[PDB]
Amino acid sequence: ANPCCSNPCQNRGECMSTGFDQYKCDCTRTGFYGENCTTPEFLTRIKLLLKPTPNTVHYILTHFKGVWNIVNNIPFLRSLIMKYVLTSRSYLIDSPPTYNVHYGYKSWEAFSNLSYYTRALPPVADDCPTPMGVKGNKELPDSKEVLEKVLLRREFIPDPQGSNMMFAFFAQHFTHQFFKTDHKRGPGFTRGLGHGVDLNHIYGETLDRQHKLRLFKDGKLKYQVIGGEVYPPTVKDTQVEMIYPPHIPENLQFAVGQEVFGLVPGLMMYATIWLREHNRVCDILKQEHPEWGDEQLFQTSRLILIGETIKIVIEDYVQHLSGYHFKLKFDPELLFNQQFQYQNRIASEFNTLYHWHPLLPDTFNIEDQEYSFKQFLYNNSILLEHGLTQFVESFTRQIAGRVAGGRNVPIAVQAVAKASIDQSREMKYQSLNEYRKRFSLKPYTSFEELTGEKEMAAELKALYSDIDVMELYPALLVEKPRPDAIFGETMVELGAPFSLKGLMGNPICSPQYWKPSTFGGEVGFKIINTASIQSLICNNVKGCPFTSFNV
Amino acid sequence: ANPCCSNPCQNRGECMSTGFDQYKCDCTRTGFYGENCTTPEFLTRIKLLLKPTPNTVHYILTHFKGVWNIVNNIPFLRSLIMKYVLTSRSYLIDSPPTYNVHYGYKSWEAFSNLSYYTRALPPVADDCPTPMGVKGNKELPDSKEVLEKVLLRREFIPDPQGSNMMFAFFAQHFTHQFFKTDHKRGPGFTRGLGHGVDLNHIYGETLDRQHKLRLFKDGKLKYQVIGGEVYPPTVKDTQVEMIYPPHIPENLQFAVGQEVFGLVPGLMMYATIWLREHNRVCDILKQEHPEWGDEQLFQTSRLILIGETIKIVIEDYVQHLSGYHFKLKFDPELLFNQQFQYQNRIASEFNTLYHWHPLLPDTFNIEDQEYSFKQFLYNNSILLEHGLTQFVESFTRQIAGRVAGGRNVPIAVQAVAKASIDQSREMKYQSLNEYRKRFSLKPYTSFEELTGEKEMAAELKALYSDIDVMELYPALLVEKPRPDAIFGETMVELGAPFSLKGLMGNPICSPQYWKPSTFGGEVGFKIINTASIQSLICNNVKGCPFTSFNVQ
Ligand code: HEM
Ligand code: HEM
Ligand SMILES: *[C@@H]1O[C@H](CO)[C@@H](O[C@@H]2O[C@H](CO)[C@@H](O[C@@H]3O[C@H](CO)[C@@H](O)[C@H](O)[C@H]3NC(C)=O)[C@H](O)[C@H]2NC(C)=O)[C@H](O)[C@H]1NC(C)=O
Ligand SMILES: *[C@@H]1O[C@H](CO)[C@@H](O[C@@H]2O[C@H](CO)[C@@H](O[C@@H]3O[C@H](CO)[C@@H](O)[C@H](O)[C@H]3NC(C)=O)[C@H](O)[C@H]2NC(C)=O)[C@H](O)[C@H]1NC(C)=O
Ligand SMILES: CCCCCCCCO[C@@H]1O[C@H](CO)[C@@H](O)[C@H](O)[C@H]1O
Ligand SMILES: CCCCCCCCO[C@@H]1O[C@H](CO)[C@@H](O)[C@H](O)[C@H]1O
Ligand SMILES: CCCCCCCCO[C@@H]1O[C@H](CO)[C@@H](O)[C@H](O)[C@H]1O
Ligand SMILES: CSc1ccc2cc([C@H](C)C(=O)O)ccc2c1
Ligand SMILES: CSc1ccc2cc([C@H](C)C(=O)O)ccc2c1
Ligand SMILES: *[C@@H]1O[C@H](CO)[C@@H](O)[C@H](O)[C@H]1NC(C)=O
Ligand SMILES: *[C@@H]1O[C@H](CO)[C@@H](O)[C@H](O)[C@H]1NC(C)=O
Ligand SMILES: *[C@H]1O[C@H](CO)[C@@H](O)[C@H](O)[C@H]1NC(C)=O
Ligand SMILES: *[C@H]1O[C@H](CO)[C@@H](O)[C@H](O)[C@H]1NC(C)=O
Repeated sequence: ANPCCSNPCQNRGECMSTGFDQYKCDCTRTGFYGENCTTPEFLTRIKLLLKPTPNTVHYILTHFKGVWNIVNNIPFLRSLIMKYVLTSRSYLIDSPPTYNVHYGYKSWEAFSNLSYYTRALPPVADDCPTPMGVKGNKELPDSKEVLEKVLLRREFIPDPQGSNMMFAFFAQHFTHQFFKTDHKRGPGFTRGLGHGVDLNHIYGETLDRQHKLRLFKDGKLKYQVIGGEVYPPTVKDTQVEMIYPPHIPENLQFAVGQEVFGLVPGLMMYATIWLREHNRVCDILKQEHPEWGDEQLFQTSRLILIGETIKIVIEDYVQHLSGYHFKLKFDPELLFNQQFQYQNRIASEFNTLYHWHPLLPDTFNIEDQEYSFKQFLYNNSILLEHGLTQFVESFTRQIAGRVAGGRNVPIAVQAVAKASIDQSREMKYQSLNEYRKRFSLKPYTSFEELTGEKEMAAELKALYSDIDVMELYPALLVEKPRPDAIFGETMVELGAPFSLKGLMGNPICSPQYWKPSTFGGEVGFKIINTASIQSLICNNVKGCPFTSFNV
Repeated sequence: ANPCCSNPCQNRGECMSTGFDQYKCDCTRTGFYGENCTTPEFLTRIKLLLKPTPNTVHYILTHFKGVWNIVNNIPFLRSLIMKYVLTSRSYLIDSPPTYNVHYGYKSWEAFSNLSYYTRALPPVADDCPTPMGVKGNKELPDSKEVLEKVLLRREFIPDPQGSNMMFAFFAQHFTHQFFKTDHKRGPGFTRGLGHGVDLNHIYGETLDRQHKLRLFKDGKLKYQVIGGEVYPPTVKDTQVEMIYPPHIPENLQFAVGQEVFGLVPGLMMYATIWLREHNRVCDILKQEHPEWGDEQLFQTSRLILIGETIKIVIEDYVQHLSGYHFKLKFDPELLFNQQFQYQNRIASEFNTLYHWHPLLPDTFNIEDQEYSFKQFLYNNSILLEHGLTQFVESFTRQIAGRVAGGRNVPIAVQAVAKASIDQSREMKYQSLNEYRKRFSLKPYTSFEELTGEKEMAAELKALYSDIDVMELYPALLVEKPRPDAIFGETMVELGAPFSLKGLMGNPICSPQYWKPSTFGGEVGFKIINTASIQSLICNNVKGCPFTSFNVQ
């Protein structure tokens, strides 16, 4: 019944029904005009001819290493390029946010209700004849058939980019502060009301949970010492709620900011490292300010760690992830003369694209042992047995799996990958090509163009029939990757806008926050600006072992 | 004992303790340097020479009417000036917000917790020797004495700008959507978690309250017809909570978005008008969109009424109180090429300054009846007896009181004015002169310079002793007003930045929202851009009576 089902409006245009069978496109500030916002303006047609494709831009950033080495050592040029990447990625994000799972139009409910994930593209209306609008069959192909034919792992495919298990667990740990689906409400709802890098996975979402995790002396968090080593406190000591199977004994029930971090020893590894980092910064600030009380020591330490997180994410995590020869920089001062909104809302599509379960290996290799999924999960004894030092050493060496390229999802995690497909359909996601068009990409003309391959493409041809009906999530995992890279085009071009906006949109990056006094003076400001994944491990892990995000 | 108690850092520099008896001033991006951020930069010194005083700017804006009449008719010049008044005012507001009642330093708790009012200036630390820091006596002057000497009304002092009761009640109605103090928690806490113009005073703060007020047909809100006239529904029929005394009959307990709006018929008048406006917009949108369901019709009408509100507040309400000959403009497009943050947090000081109880007359005059406070309060039968038409006609004629100039607070609300002094002390407010410096104003050197008069000044000097110890709230009500104006310098120079930032910081003013599609097309978009206080009354009140924010 809805005439906007076909998604007729192009180039960020907005559809609105003007009757039972009539529609109108709003072409305001698109650079286009006409019935479908397709006829380009004079300034736009010049920009389209001069605009290089993402593949060409990726090529320049991954080649000419000698030139980039000179570029990285000229401060004003490095700053200018990094300034451009922050602005050009961020304008792709709507801020303040617009749509959500229940609203395909703008409303005060969609803006004001923080329990929703926002949406990059509006949901397909309930009264549309097909799930994708008008194209394809009345039903999408069975999710289990899609899972088994093109997604599930036959043999382990390693990442050619060299990502290790330190990278995979950092990704899981970091993103689980802002990806916290409220399952009793639905897939499109979140428990992370801060919508970004607030470190609620260390400090808790609520004030009650935070206060239960705090020592209330010297700004520190509660901790226990087992075998001479500092670990998170217990559930018995703190009374915080954690997700644990009934057989886990009281002494192994570790209590951290996020309730699900006891599921994986890899997560509990980073939880321990960051807890140790917080108390370490408290010691530094206590030395600097003996006149400060517990409360200010805690709050200032939290702000420093937020700064540290964004610094590490940009200059180590995303740096390795992009695979660029250009040296990325975390510098809020770059946006001070630029139009930028210091706010963020976590998008549902950002959640979906970040389901990087192909990263997971067949077995988890620590020291001399190889642990299966059943042996590894919920089993924090492994952490106490080997220790943090051995965890860092082992996970730095162990190669993670390739995400794009197809057929690399572990069978032990098949239900989660099936859920990603089923819940995307529940939230009425638009097709892959619609999302590609939304982020300035050319739509795929065939399944062979998507995969860069013949076998999987033919299997997807029989299931979906049409390329304009292909779903976003399965396409991301099967997509043709860049030369010796972990991801394909769509992942980088959707992920970069969401990521950088969520990192720079933090209040600590705003002009009134980005100053030494915010972080307790020059000493706290220095902790942020000199932070790295290596120094995080060196200061908090015994022996100062070597680590990086690649093998 | 805290070294930052004296407030040593000047020009918006930040104080940080570097020991038990040592401090450090962070002069980052202030334009100043030195131990106290007092030594100006080269370009800062130049800017301070060319920068005119607020009094000089006010003069030019309130004089040369023949020149402004030409300026208003030149669209690019009108846009240029309005752009400047938006950007230069908003620059004074920290966004994202910083301090609150419990935090004199920046923290995540202060940023994230929406239950707090934000603070333009940090609170005086709990360990400071005096309430204002280091200056003054151990205790501030008796609040009863301050109230009775310089604040209380002897005889009614009318506003020289001509403000009427339509203005007074609009101010109360409008601001009470974001000024909603959570007295269960304390004076520094709010119930208005939207922190701006969301129209929760019509639609409810919570979703549960909204649905109890909604008809769920044609996007409309529930209503009743009493004597051929549309009024809000009852508490009995809807189960929405309202604050009423136990003696009020069921048929007189009207239920609206804001729980306190049964307090005065003046609030209920505007509640009824806006309720009628929402359902009127619902009929307009149904004509344009027969295919639309109830949910979309309701949500689109809300966004439209939010647009109408900001339009009326800028072009009619703020226009009148400013007293400028320059025609102000509501145009979000003015900020699309400017650095601006589309977010807002309500400041405690903005709440404090907006306590405009001197506006209230001794009696409320409707038709040929003069109602006392005792007769007026919690009495919705007055509204039913006279009707909305007579209410609008009467309130347009009745002069409101002068806010500044001292001694004009109605005795009936003396406890409210005393509470404002007490709660400001409770929230550990910095001095008047500290807030003046914060908003780029020269500090007063005497109480005579503050009042422009000799009697009240001497009364305040006997109480406070020092001008640097004078409190913000009482000073706003006793300040020397501008020529024939309602407010003094401090009220305007604090009020304008808070007000304009709140209005333009609304998401509907952002580029992705500010387009016809958001408001149901060109028809719904026109409703916003043509909205006025006259049109609001004309479309919703029988007989389209003349209305204005000033007396004729
Ligand atoms: C260590 C082994 C892992 C296990 C056992 C695991 C398991 C799970 C499970 C059970 C869910 C809930 C699915 C649902 O909604 O029904 C989930 C969601 C998710 N997974 Fe994993 N996962 C693992 C590693 C990872 C890694 C390395 C990443 C990469 C970032 C990742 C990304 C995500 C994300 C972003 C979600 C959604 C979170 C939310 O919205 O609440 N996972 N995973
Ligand atoms: C119509 C007669 C009025 C009465 C009877 C009245 C009474 C009151 C009372 C009792 C309070 C304290 C609320 C409480 O603590 O329970 C209050 C607060 C306040 N008044 Fe009025 N007032 C009136 C008119 C006005 C007007 C015309 C304005 C101008 C805008 C105004 C501005 C305010 C503001 C901004 C607050 C603070 C609200 C809050 O923090 O929640 N009032 N008033
Ligand atoms: C953000 O949006 C969410 C989705 O609308 C809201 O969550 C919903 O709140 C509703 C109202 O409280 C709940 O309705 C329930 O069912 C009926 C009305 O249909 C009522 O009689 C019940 O009292 C009410 N409560 C329950 C749980 O039975 C919804 O159940 C609830 N959940 C969902 C996913 O729809 C959020 O409230 C909203 N957040 C805010 C702050 O407004
Ligand atoms: C925004 O800040 C508010 C002020 O700090 C918070 O409100 C306070 O939350 C506290 C609970 O986290 C309450 O204090 C008490 O804490 C003890 C812990 O030992 C509990 O047992 C009590 O149940 C609890 N309250 C009671 C009933 O005594 C405060 O009552 C409460 N209010 C004030 C004015 O302090 C908000 O929680 C915070 N908002 C968010 C979202 O974090
Ligand atoms: C080598 C110099 C280029 C700087 C890197 C810019 C980062 C990528 O920039 C991206 O490029 C895409 C293709 O042009 C566009 O679709 C995106 O809008 C843009 O953000
Ligand atoms: C010469 C400027 C006239 C244009 C009207 C601007 C509206 C008032 O602008 C205000 O002026 C004050 C005094 O100059 C400043 O302290 C404020 O920062 C500024 O916002
Ligand atoms: C109409 C007379 C106005 C002058 C009152 C100011 C002088 C202080 O007089 C006070 O007036 C209050 C209000 O009536 C009373 O509650 C106090 O008992 C009284 O002391
Ligand atoms: C969330 S997945 C992802 C993949 C690739 C990314 C690349 C960049 C670089 C810096 C760019 O802007 O091109 C940034 C973030 C990215 C995130
Ligand atoms: C809340 S009290 C108040 C007093 C005076 C105001 C003046 C202006 C004008 C348009 C300006 O910016 O000078 C705007 C808002 C104002 C608010
Ligand atoms: C938990 O870890 C221990 C030691 O690494 C191992 O022996 C045991 O098999 C694990 N438990 C489970 C349930 O597999
Ligand atoms: C309420 O107003 C009516 C006029 O409609 C008046 O007769 C009555 O006395 C008032 N009630 C009170 C309590 O003063
Ligand atoms: C928009 O494009 C053209 C108008 O140029 C028209 O033929 C077409 O039907 C419209 N809609 C769609 C679904 O392409
Ligand atoms: C700050 O100003 C000077 C330093 O130039 C210093 O002597 C003085 O003591 C300070 N003033 C205050 C407010 O203490």
